[PDB]
Amino acid sequence: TQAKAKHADVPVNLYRPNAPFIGKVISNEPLVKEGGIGIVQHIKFDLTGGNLKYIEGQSIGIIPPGVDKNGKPEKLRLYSIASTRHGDDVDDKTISLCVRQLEYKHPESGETVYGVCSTYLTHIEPGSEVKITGPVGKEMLLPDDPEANVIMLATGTGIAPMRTYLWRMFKDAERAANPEYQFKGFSWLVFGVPTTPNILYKEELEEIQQKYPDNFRLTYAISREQKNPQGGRMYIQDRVAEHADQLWQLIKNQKTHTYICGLRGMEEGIDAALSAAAAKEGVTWSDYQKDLKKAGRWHVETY
Ligand SMILES: Cc1cc2nc3c(=O)[nH]c(=O)nc-3n(C[C@H](O)[C@H](O)[C@H](O)COP(=O)(O)OP(=O)(O)OC[C@H]3O[C@@H](n4cnc5c(N)ncnc54)[C@H](O)[C@@H]3O)c2cc1C
Repeated sequence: TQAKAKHADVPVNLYRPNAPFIGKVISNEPLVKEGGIGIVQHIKFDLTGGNLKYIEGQSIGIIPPGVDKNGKPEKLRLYSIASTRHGDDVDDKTISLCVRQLEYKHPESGETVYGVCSTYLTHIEPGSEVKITGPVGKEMLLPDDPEANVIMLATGTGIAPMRTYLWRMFKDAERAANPEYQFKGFSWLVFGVPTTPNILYKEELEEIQQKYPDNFRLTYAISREQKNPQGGRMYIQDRVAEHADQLWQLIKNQKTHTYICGLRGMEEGIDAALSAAAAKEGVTWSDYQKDLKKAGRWHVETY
């Protein structure tokens, strides 16, 4: 557990469930604006007093307090790290998460059911101690290649690892802190949310787009405000279909990396769109994609 640093460049499992790192909540800020749907909080934790180090694209576990319905201790839940390795204040002292409160239906006994860890995290007060494990994950890592093209397909909290890439790529303080990574490639974020007030980190994403118009393109798929051509609500798969030929042309570049993150269910529609585009040039997308995965250029993390 605490002895867990005898390997690689990528930090993994510095802390494990049997002896987690006890961090303190610094802040818990709301990301969904009035008129939006649900509760998504940006939570920042203090890492001082421990040796938790991490990089962009990784996740950490949070062990919530309490026991389940069988009286057994609650197990950890994984959350994509929402901050760069340097933390939101670029001081190498914190870590942030983007947590949506899970809440649902009646055909699952009772009435409104609240997710255990997500409700715990979203209502947590500053100063509270939290059990943190990790980091974990080697599937959503960003290439060190500054000339890479990075396609990001995200829905909801799937924006979390995207925020770590984008901040590392475009924030002034990040560029001053990472001399070795001066991004000059092209990044395209297609972000699906139900409403405008639900666009997590809207002000900052749009700020990046304004400062870097040739290096970053921002595309939204807002279901309660936009309709696709078939008359249905606009989802991320619809924007992908809309730009399938373009996305396929970018994917053909040897330097292109594609990242997919969010709730499970988005993948099938994205593949269908890219398959139709790939087919025009006599390529079977399912086969091409396996090669991309093997080459480490197709990154997916859905849950
Ligand atoms: C790698 C990874 C990264 C993740 N990153 C994030 C992140 O950045 N942000 C974030 O918010 N979450 C993230 N998640 C999901 C997160 O780990 C927890 O699953 C989620 O927060 C819910 O946990 P809970 O403790 O709130 O719910 P639980 O109390 O554990 O309830 C979960 C159970 O409720 C059920 N369920 C789920 N949705 C519904 C629904 N609408 N209808 C019916 N039943 C349902 C299932 O039985 C599920 O097992 C990530 C998951 C993984 C695996």
